[PDB]
Amino acid sequence: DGKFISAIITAAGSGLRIEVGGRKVLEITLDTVSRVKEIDEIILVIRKDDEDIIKDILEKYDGNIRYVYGSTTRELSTFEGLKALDPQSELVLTHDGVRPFASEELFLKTINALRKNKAVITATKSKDTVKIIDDDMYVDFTPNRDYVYNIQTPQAFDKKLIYAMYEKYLASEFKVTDDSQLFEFFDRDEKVKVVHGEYSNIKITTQEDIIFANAYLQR
Amino acid sequence: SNAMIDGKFISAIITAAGSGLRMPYIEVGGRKVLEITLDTVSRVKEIDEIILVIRKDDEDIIKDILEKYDGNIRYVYGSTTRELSTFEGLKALDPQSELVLTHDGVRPFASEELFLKTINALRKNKAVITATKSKDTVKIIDDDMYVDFTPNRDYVYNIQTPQAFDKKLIYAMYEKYLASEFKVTDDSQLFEFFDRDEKVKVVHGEYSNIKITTQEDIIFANAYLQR
Ligand SMILES: [Cl-]
Ligand code: NA
Repeated sequence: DGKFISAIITAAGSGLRIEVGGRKVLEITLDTVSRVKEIDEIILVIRKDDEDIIKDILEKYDGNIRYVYGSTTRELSTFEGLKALDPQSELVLTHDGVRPFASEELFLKTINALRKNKAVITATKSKDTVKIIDDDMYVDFTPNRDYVYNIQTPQAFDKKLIYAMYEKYLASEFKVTDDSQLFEFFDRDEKVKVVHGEYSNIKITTQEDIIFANAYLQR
Repeated sequence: SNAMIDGKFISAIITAAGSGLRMPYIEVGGRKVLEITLDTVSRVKEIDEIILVIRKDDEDIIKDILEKYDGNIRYVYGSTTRELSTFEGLKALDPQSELVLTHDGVRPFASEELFLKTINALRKNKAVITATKSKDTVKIIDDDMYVDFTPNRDYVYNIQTPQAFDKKLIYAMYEKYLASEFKVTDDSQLFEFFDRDEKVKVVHGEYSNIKITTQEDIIFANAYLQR
């Protein structure tokens, strides 16, 4: 396709408080995402308190990047990203700012899945055995492990689609696990495609992740 | 044994017959992983005996490790799968054994309290497993790599160990398993394969109770210990 593609990178949770390999975590993420030339614009969703750090980080980069303030939930912040998208935007990729190890290949794979799908997510087969349990803390059943996947990021969507879904989401009293669950809640015929992710594509939040992350770079 | 559980004799089977003690020795904080585990289990006085299931190649180092312990602790050789190893452990239990707890030798961080909680659940249940609510969001997907559905997140758990069972029951289930062509994810799934109406009780586990197998896990375990 020749469509305009937007990337929204969220850093509006705990924000920048984090640095691994002598680089702020968001910068590593930013580095990787800025090399994906298929992506026409990058929108950072940030905490207002980190505005100065962010402005500074963005000086290092040329090309189409800008930021907007996040909000009080994950979904409210994403929607702030969505409203900020270029009017030309036809496809949107989303990615956690605190997942710095997503390879360029993974962003590319997520994007290429948009050729024939309107919704795409990344996920990996769970290495830990899952059980579904009941409300009395007894096992209900053990799902087939070959079909149990843990989601990560990036995700990507037809921009008009997910925007309309987000608008319906905010008019509702529904709670969702992630954006792709919206296609279930709002009875969609649109199938959500899964792209195999990377086991090294971890979230870096705790103090130990940082240590682990410093070691991973060294290997 | 435990007074609240009819004074029934309790056995523990610790499996260390995977890659076993070596991977280069599996060490964390300056101590062999199996030693940290065995240290914890041997402090649980409710457990009447401890059976280690080992690789034959690790026997000499196993003996050296076991000298430090006074208790009713011994070892048998394991086999070629987790399950066949567990069965060697089950065959070696004291004739008086009425309850059996199993635990992975490479899960060194399970607290003593977690073992006690697992044992106390045997008071009213014949099967007990430890598990933790999944912090990562799970999807069930299909053969064409599309999302089938997102399970209700409050009911999605990742299992760990210990697990524990009525001894005759788990032994009988094991004989059925051996005579079958089923493959199980863990021992408690035996209850589903053989149509048991005895329910498997879930005890909240510990997020810190990780398995140590890869070089990554060791890095992670050390960062946890230095925290
Ligand atoms: Cl479905
Ligand atoms: Na049930």
